Amino acid sequence: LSLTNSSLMPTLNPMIQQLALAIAASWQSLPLKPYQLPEDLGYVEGRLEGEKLVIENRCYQTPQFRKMHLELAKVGKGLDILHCVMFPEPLYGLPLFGCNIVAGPGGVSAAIADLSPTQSDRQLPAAYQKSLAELGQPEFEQQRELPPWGEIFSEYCLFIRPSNVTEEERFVQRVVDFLQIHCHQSIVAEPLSEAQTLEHRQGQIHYCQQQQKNDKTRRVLEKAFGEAWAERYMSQVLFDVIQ
Ligand SMILES: C=CC1=C(C)/C(=C/c2[nH]c(/C=C3N=C(/C=C4\NC(=O)C(C)=C4C=C)C(C)=C\3CCC(=O)O)c(CCC(=O)O)c2C)NC1=O
Repeated sequence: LSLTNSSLMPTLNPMIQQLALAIAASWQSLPLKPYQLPEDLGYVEGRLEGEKLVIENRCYQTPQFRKMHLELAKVGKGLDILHCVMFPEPLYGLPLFGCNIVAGPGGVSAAIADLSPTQSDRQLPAAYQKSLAELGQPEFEQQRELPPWGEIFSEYCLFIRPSNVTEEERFVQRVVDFLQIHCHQSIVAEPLSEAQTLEHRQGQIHYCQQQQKNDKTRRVLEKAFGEAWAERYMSQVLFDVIQ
């Protein structure tokens, strides 16, 4: 988890480096246990007719978080990617923390982060709404509109092309704030009823089914590994549907 053993870290975009470190720092003192990904995946690389894709995976769990997945990736020399989801244990009804940063030699092209709902009413729990509203509306110059499958994201979702260093840092600090709120709520969360647990499970299943519609992610995987490998990776590794 220190990321000192990461082969990719030294070479990734600096915003991706700071976010990876912030996430790792948020997790470091938790009652972590390993989470074995399919085939006990760690590092993986592939190439077909174009550029190589290299991926590093770290994954944990705690009693509140079913699966805590931090992934770093690079395609050839251009394209750097950070992907992170904290999948909640439905028993506790926490939202889904998620982040995706994509960067090229021209800087960060996409920075996305959210705490996504799992309630059937599509709202975050009241304590989250309150804490998030207190952060205030962050100003970013270059907002990006979510695709239709993006209905899963909350009203606090960030999706921008950072314009400059000030904005990169403002985005990273907002992610730190989201992680601080989320880790705090995890300690105050009580186990829920069977009907509420079920309702939260359904929201997490929906979230994964929608995230699988991301053709931008799927194309990157397909270009290095092929269609069948990409379908397995998106459905079993990135956005597994619980059951
Ligand atoms: C191997 C992993 C992995 C890869 C290969 C990947 C690729 C990837 N995701 C993208 C966008 C995107 N990614 C997301 C969102 C997310 N994606 C997530 O994995 C999570 C957790 C969220 C949100 C919290 C969204 C909303 C877009 C834009 C999709 C579109 O523009 O149609 C893009 C286009 C970036 C851009 O337009 O500037 C690429 C190349 N993302 C990854 O995670």
